[PDB]
Amino acid sequence: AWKEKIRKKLKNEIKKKGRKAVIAW
Repeated sequence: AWKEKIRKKLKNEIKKKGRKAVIAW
């Protein structure tokens, strides 16, 4: 999916890391 459209980290960390664009900034 996408971390479930985003949410498999749990939150997906909220999204990744938050998109990891929130880490990938």
